[PDB]
Amino acid sequence: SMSMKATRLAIPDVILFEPRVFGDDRGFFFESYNQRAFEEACGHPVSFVQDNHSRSARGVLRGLHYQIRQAQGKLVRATLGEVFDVAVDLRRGSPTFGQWVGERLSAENKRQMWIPAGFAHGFVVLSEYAEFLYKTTDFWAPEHERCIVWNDPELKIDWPLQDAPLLSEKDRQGKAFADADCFP
Amino acid sequence: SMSMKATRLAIPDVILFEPRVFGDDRGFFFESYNQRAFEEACGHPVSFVQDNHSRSARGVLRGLHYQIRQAQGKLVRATLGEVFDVAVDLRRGSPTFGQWVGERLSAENKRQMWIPAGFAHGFVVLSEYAEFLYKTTDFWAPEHERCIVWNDPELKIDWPLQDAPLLSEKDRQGKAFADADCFP
Ligand SMILES: Cc1cn([C@H]2C[C@H](O)[C@@H](COP(=O)(O)OP(=O)(O)O[C@H]3O[C@@H](C)C(=O)[C@@H](O)[C@H]3O)O2)c(=O)[nH]c1=O
Ligand SMILES: Cc1cn([C@H]2C[C@H](O)[C@@H](COP(=O)(O)OP(=O)(O)O[C@H]3O[C@@H](C)C(=O)[C@@H](O)[C@H]3O)O2)c(=O)[nH]c1=O
Repeated sequence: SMSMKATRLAIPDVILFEPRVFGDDRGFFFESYNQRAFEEACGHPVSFVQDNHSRSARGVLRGLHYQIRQAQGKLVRATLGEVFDVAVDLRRGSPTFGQWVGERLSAENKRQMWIPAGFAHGFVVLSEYAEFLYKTTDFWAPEHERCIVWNDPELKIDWPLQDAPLLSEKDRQGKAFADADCFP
Repeated sequence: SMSMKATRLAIPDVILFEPRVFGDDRGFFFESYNQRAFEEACGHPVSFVQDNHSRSARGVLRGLHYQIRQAQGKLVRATLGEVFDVAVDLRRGSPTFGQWVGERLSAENKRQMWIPAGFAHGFVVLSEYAEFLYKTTDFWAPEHERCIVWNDPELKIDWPLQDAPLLSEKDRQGKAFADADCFP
């Protein structure tokens, strides 16, 4: 009896989870998600309808993404390698509007971040490759997808990069925070 | 055009899924699960409440597992390495009671097996290591867990294994199919 750990971040609706891992002669086992435990920690019901999996090379940066309608809460983790994962509060009425939190998530540390609807999300790959898995509370709606550019000068996100990031065209063309659609 | 594929196996309630993978110069993206797409293929609504993650060395065999109350449907895949994954029908009244189907699931082939409640499940690891992920329709209930021994001589599972498998103590002590608690 050790157990799952949940820790609210500086933007308290963002939660850092750490599973309890059971090792034995075969390798290991852990629960990567448990609805009862998760809901207890969050303080409200959450339902996931899609799971996504990406593989990215060192220096790849994906984000900052959100859906302005059909907004998605995201529970994210790394199953290979290491990333720095960032959540940006885009709720206009929030006292932390325009602030961000970031944590290193890796296959080894098994940490996860819960990033509710109303946030933008992104990550950068620190390892040779990283595989990133996340669960979403609503479906992909490309018509509603929005992007804020990684290096926005108002957000001032400290990405641990040693070189220019490798971006998709969509992400390279992200809007400035000042011009971005935000949530109430 | 390409999209997710679903194929019913010889025991038709067991479904083999293969996601559509989008490659680009960052790596790839795929939806590992989509509730709409899944429910359409299966023909009935589903709710998953727990996700499990295990890591196992070559020759590790886990199974054959089921819960006789709080029975779990399982949607399983490999995110590292390769396994041979087996589903055994333990519904006494089923036309396929005592039959099994098996498929190789790997990180590279991205194949998944949907194994309904009423089945036993196991896998053997073919690669140096494998990481095996699965979603379950009900919670872990150790009081209700049962195991049938991997090499039961009535099931006659053709495990593509050269040498003796590495088993947990529990799995070494699995019951004979002839003596096992089964579902109606
Ligand atoms: C996001 C997504 C993409 N796709 C397809 C569209 C395209 O062909 C390919 C790649 O899409 P993208 O370039 O938009 O994928 P990507 O840049 O990996 O987008 C993701 O980034 C992380 C950080 C998030 O927060 C996610 O919500 C999502 O925005 O996958 C889906 O089929 N379903 C999905 O849910
Ligand atoms: C199955 C399970 C185990 N545990 C703990 C108990 C124990 O300390 C550790 C390892 O348990 P086991 O040895 O029973 O794990 P394992 O032998 O990997 O069991 C699994 O095998 C595959 C084939 C399946 O079908 C799964 O549903 C499950 O039965 O993990 C959980 O916390 N939650 C769970 O859901």
